[PDB]
Amino acid sequence: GLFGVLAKVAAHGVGAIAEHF
Repeated sequence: GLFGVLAKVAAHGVGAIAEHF
């Protein structure tokens, strides 16, 4: 069930987060 929802987060980068710093 969540096996497909968790992976989505693992495929995400650090674009907006980088701008936060």
